[PDB]
Amino acid sequence: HMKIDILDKGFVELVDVMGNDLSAVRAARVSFERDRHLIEYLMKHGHETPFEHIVFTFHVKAPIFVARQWFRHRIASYNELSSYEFYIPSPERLEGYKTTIPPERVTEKISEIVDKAYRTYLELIESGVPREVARIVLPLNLYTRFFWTVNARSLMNFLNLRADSHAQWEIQQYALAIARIFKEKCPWTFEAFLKYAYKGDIL
Amino acid sequence: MKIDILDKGFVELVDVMGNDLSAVRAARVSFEERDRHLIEYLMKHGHETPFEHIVFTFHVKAPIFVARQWFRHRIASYNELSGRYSYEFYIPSPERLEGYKTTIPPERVTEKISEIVDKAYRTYLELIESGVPREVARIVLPLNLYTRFFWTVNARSLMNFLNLRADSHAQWEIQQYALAIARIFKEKCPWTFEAFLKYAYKGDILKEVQV
Amino acid sequence: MKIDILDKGFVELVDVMGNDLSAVRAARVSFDEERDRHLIEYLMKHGHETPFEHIVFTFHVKAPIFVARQWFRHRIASYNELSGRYSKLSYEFYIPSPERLEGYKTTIPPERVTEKISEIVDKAYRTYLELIESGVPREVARIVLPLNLYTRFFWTVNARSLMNFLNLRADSHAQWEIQQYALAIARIFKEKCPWTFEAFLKYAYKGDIL
Amino acid sequence: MKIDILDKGFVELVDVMGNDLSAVRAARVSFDDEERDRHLIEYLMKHGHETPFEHIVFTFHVKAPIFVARQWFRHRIASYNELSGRYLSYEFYIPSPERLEGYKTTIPPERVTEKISEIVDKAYRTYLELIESGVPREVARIVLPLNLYTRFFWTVNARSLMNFLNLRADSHAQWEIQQYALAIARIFKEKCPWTFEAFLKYAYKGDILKEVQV
Ligand SMILES: Cc1cc2nc3c(=O)[nH]c(=O)nc-3n(C[C@H](O)[C@H](O)[C@H](O)COP(=O)(O)OP(=O)(O)OC[C@H]3O[C@@H](n4cnc5c(N)ncnc54)[C@H](O)[C@@H]3O)c2cc1C
Ligand SMILES: Cc1cc2nc3c(=O)[nH]c(=O)nc-3n(C[C@H](O)[C@H](O)[C@H](O)COP(=O)(O)OP(=O)(O)OC[C@H]3O[C@@H](n4cnc5c(N)ncnc54)[C@H](O)[C@@H]3O)c2cc1C
Ligand SMILES: Cc1cc2nc3c(=O)[nH]c(=O)nc-3n(C[C@H](O)[C@H](O)[C@H](O)COP(=O)(O)OP(=O)(O)OC[C@H]3O[C@@H](n4cnc5c(N)ncnc54)[C@H](O)[C@@H]3O)c2cc1C
Ligand SMILES: Cc1cc2nc3c(=O)[nH]c(=O)nc-3n(C[C@H](O)[C@H](O)[C@H](O)COP(=O)(O)OP(=O)(O)OC[C@H]3O[C@@H](n4cnc5c(N)ncnc54)[C@H](O)[C@@H]3O)c2cc1C
Repeated sequence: HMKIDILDKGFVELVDVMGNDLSAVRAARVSFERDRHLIEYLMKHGHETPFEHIVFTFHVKAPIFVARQWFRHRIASYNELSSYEFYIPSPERLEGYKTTIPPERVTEKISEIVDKAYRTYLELIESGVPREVARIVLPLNLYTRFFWTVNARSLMNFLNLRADSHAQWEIQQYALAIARIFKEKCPWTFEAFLKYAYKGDIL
Repeated sequence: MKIDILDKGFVELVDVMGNDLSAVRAARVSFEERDRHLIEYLMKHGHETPFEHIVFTFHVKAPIFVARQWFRHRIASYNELSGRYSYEFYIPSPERLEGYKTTIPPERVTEKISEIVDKAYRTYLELIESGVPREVARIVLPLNLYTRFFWTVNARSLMNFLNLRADSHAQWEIQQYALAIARIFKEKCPWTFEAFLKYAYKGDILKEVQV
Repeated sequence: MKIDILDKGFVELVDVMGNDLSAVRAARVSFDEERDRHLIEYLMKHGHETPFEHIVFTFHVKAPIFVARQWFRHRIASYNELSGRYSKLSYEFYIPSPERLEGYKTTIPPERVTEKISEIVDKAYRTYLELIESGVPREVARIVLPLNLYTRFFWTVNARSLMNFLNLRADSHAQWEIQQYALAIARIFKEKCPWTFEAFLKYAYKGDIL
Repeated sequence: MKIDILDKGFVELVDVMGNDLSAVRAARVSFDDEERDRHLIEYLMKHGHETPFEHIVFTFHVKAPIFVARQWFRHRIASYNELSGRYLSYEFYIPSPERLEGYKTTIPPERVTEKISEIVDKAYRTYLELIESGVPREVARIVLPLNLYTRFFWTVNARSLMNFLNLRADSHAQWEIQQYALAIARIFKEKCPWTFEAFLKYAYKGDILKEVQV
């Protein structure tokens, strides 16, 4: 039932979990500590199929540009909603970058066009324009929500790619919440993953 | 839940994530008779994705010729006993040969299958007793040798499996496994199952064979 | 073989592996024209579609992001979208034509709806350049751009998955924009695999517009 | 392009879509410089950006013993079409003495060969008998040994193919499938030389392909 807030209005919420570290042990042996030893053994040599028997269901609220990257992970199940909020980058988001415009003003200019686009959308809607058409004016930082069911193996591949300094900061934050939850429900698998398979650097 | 299939096989439910409501939750993307109304609506309109949020893990013991057919379903996860490092055989019953006129009595056919299986197995043990590695010695064992595997699959894929295996076109032996699979599916997801039969099931036996 | 879609989009055939006979060869597992078409119709009629997985296409698509998001929901395929790390990035947007709004009674004339969409696109785009020039990283600045921004991708999919794509997108219930791309996809598919395409429409196509 | 494997098997190239440049065009998303293209292939492989290689596809026709096919069919990201056993041509894999020539046995390597050959013969005969008798082939075939040869068409993209080689072109895999993987590698090397060399240099996890040639 975990829920972690991300960005200004987003979140990653655990909906359900099937199995735990032992589910992988049971699959590896096809049965029902030497177990903690098996998990590391499987992880080191790359015998990842057993980890497919651990599944998670997440409910995610994220901006569309983050969701688009996320949806690139094909080995998972998705259900997106089909209620108007936008991700406004905080000023600290620009730290490290020397901008002509003070960080606060960048955050302002972003709020402004967002507000203008949204008002235009509302206007078109109020005039009878089909929502599917009017919505194309909305910006990429609009929040959407979706359910994500993914097994532990696919999830680790997701973390290898998004829990990395080379990934956009925003997606990293989401990947951090995903890892946090994965760690809570599968300590052994996660630790093992971190010790032998994790390719990123932020975890 | 363990259901015996054939002479020594079985389908045993290991774990399950969610139920009919999981698909309802997924469909609405949030947290009585209207939920069941939703399941039906999704099924009759081809909105299958919500059902991917229901997942099962089965433990199956079946003859290799049946497993081979089963493993053809790629949208699932499998873990089977290693033929290399990890001995019962399926002997059809005389009744299995009912309907086909044979030159010899059904029990004769049954006896003969039992005969070769016995010879193959005896030869196998002989090879092993001789120092022959199992990965090599096992190649003489027949296709009716029983094997075991864990199968994790979501409800949408499980329904595709039923469309194909719980049908008269599939070999009788796997139909039997498909019936047990359907039996378990129905008990864990009654609304989805009824909706499935009513609007999307393409097979024939599940609409004739109770549960 | 290229087809223009919307105002600045397109679907272009990049490569294709096999033809109708590739599904025949796979079905028979090996290696008379009417005997071959009969097998193809036979496979399609009984839902034996795996043989059609041995026909593959690679398309180059230029579409608005909102169309792309729906398209990318088809997981049994391969995609590579433009990033800017290997190729230059261009900025164009889908501006609906007044006709797109027919059948709908609007308080604002169609031409005025088109005008308003162009307006936001212009302002969103300029705010974007404003941010870039100010030293704001593109990854951050681009978040103000609208969903009608055109993007490009390569799409490799086999004929079976392709037919699933047409069943869902070449249909009146799918958004009009994606329908236009689906029609174009169907067309190239027909040109390269007429027997398979014919059979698809006769026994398996679930949609309506084709 | 056909290569014999084991005593009666083979791997045959049926078709192929694209080449090394298919990955380059996909990574650049452009459908319009050997030095630079080769550099990009290596860059992609070195940094794990593997999706571009999914736009290179192969179709093979394979003949292998069922015990080998069962291992092969475990690779799910691919397309398979196998001969229907439920609905001619029965051959079996008989290990040569050199196969066991490395393990201490209590009988001559040649005896194992004869032993295996015997049962295969006995099982095959019983099967033919049952068939003649009127027993459906889907039922009579269950007495056939796992070394029976089957055939299938295999369509797989370059990315998935490399995962297959990682796992099967390795000393940890059974010797028999190792032989097939070597043949697969040979064909792969011939059609996509750059991707293959890049594969071996930055991503290949097995042993044999860096030891054996082509
Ligand atoms: C009566 C009967 C006779 C049969 N005869 C033969 C035979 O002669 N030869 C033979 O080889 N097999 C035969 N089969 C096996 C048949 O090919 C299987 O149904 C198939 O291998 C597994 O089914 P699937 O594709 O529906 O399932 P899955 O592999 O689980 O896939 C589920 C869904 O995902 C899809 N999908 C998955 N991967 C891909 C992909 N790579 N490309 C496109 N779509 C994909 C499709 O939409 C599919 O319906 C037979 C089966 C039956 C029941
Ligand atoms: C009018 C309309 C409304 C829509 N509304 C919504 C909405 O509210 N929410 C939403 O999320 N989407 C919505 N969609 C998108 C729709 O769900 C897409 O068609 C779908 O996400 C992509 O199709 P697919 O699963 O058939 O294809 P693919 O992902 O390419 O899969 C092909 C086949 O393989 C299968 N398959 C693949 N992966 C799996 C898996 N992991 N488990 C089980 N089976 C699998 C199935 O048999 C499938 O048909 C809508 C589309 C339309 C036209
Ligand atoms: C810094 C960075 C830059 C990026 N740049 C680009 C870019 O320029 N263009 C772009 O398009 N994307 C880009 N991406 C997104 C990247 O391509 C995604 O990681 C990918 O689309 C989804 O990952 P996946 O294939 O590993 O995962 P999934 O799709 O979930 O697949 C999991 C595993 O299954 C596999 N697999 C699944 N389907 C197939 C298939 N059909 N064929 C073969 N193997 C398969 C592989 O073994 C894979 O690792 C970038 C990402 C990052 C972090
Ligand atoms: C030496 C050796 C020993 C073996 N021992 C055993 C054993 O004891 N027991 C046994 O059962 N098998 C065993 N196998 C078979 C092994 O499980 C296979 O490698 C596997 O079934 C097929 O590999 P794959 O997952 O890498 O490939 P594919 O199925 O082709 O998948 C390709 C890539 O896509 C992925 N992927 C595809 N589908 C999913 C999914 N549903 N969820 C998550 N990720 C997915 C991963 O990123 C994957 O690497 C062994 C193999 C070898 C070589």
